Amino acid sequence: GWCGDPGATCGKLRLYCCSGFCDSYTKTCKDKSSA
Repeated sequence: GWCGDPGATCGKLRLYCCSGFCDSYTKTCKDKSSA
């Protein structure tokens, strides 16, 4: 079970985000901030 690291393209490519947040503004995997 592999995970996608920050800086990878999310959307049309395989692998999911470790935190569960994919940015559609640049089509990449990003980390979410807690308030």
